[PDB]
Amino acid sequence: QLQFKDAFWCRDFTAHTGYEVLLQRLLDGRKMCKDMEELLRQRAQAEERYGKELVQIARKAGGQTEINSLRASFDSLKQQMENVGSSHIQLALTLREELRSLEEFRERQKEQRKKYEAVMDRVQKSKLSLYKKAMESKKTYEQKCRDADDAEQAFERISANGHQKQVEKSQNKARQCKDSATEAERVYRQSIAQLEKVRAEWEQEHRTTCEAFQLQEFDRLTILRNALWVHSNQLSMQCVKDDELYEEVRLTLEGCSIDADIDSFIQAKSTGTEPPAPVPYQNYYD
Amino acid sequence: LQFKDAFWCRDFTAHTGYEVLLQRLLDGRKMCKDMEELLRQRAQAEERYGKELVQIARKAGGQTEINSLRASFDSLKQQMENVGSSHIQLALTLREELRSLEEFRERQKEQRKKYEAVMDRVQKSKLSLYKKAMESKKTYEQKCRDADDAEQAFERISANGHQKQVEKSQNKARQCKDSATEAERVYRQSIAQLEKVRAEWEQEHRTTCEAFQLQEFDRLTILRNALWVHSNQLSMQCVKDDELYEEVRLTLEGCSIDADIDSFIQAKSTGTEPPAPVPYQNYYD
Repeated sequence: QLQFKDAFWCRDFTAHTGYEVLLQRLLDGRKMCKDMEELLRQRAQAEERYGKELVQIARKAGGQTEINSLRASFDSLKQQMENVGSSHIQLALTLREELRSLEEFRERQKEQRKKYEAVMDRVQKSKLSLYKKAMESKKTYEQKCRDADDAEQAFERISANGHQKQVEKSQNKARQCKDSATEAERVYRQSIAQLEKVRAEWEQEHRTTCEAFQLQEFDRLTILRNALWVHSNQLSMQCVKDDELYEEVRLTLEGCSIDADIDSFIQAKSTGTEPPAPVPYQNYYD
Repeated sequence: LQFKDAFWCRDFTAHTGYEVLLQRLLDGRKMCKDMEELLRQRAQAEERYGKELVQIARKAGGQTEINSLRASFDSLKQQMENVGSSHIQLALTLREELRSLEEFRERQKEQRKKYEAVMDRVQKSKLSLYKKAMESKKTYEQKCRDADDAEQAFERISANGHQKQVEKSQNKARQCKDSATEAERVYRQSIAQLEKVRAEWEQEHRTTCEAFQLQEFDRLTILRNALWVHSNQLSMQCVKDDELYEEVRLTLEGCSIDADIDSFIQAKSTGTEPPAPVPYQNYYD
């Protein structure tokens, strides 16, 4: 039980603080989406540099002087290092795609937000404009009523024993002043009528904008929460990929027998199984 | 299946068996260096990677967010630094393994040089006395040929030659036979001196082979173990990071979209009633 429409009004007729607070929340939401975008961007750059560095270490690493099992195990470690480095380079492209998804979502909400801003700014400007005119008409109407009352009181004063020419002067003046009070009343009634029509338009627009702004925040909170859940899974998935790649190094080490490598080197590089015969004395005549 | 019984040479002057084994130790030393450089470069990569993760976490924003989504974002920032700090610790772990192999490699070089000096000394003496024995054989056989030419010259003229000439050639043949006998003793002694050194070389060669085989058994064991430990430490880093990333998902489970919307409304609400319309006010009422 909480809605933007029912909870962002203002008793002050000339105040639009409710709309301003909601519009500020959207601006704060836009900044939050940018901060999520920048974190993915920098993280992708960290993954790319890290992935490329792992690949370079694997390619340029040595081990050519080793043979048999230990050579295969070392070549297996180099091979899996390149696989991890390439996988982290692939992760950088994945994060940059998530960055592009939020990037176009942020601009899509800005386009729809600007449309509501133009409507509200127009109707609020007109509401305050006609309210100012109605108060100016109200002041004139109340001044004309005072003029009409004082003009009639002046006529009744001199109508008692005043001269006929003087009495007729105040009577025609009071009639002219009383008509001006009627005309000022019609203009004041018209100003109130014009203000009422715009006020009902503003209240309908404000309720419409509140429902729309709440939908924009519900969508933004949902997609940002989803972005964090997907980002955490993609990073956790990278740990599982790497652990499986490092498992291939351990699988190669399982077939690494120290005694087998020693026997393999002996059989391949053996020179002789018999020591040289001693040099004996040779008689020249026998 | 032993180094001693399988690295001899029928050629008396050949020590190829020892040279092949020493070449294998040099190839093993280079392999240990290559394992050292792989750990060094990997440690440098982990440190650079870890430090960058920390910097991204510290400098990341999100200050405009509130309630659950802010806490979830702060959880990712906090765990990113935890992962980055853990990778810096991994670099120090790999550098200690690098230092462990480095001191094993230098301890084997010191012991190898000691066996190299012993074998080089006895092999140099073995070839030296063999050369002297062959030089003595050449002189002994040359003195025998001189004795043969001295006896044939006497026997040629001993038939009908003059008494003075026959007695002259007889004394020459007697002196040539004496030189062959004296040269024979020098040749016999050279063979005797060479034989004692040869038996010493055979005992040294067998001892050095067992030592070189023990050095290879130690090197293969520590290098195979180093690969096994290195793979486990990298796999341990994947498990640590997954546990740190698990804290981000645990924070997201308590992230309710409706709760954050309600929290903003309760905190920033301005009014529940729209403003009353402006009515016509009669000056006389």
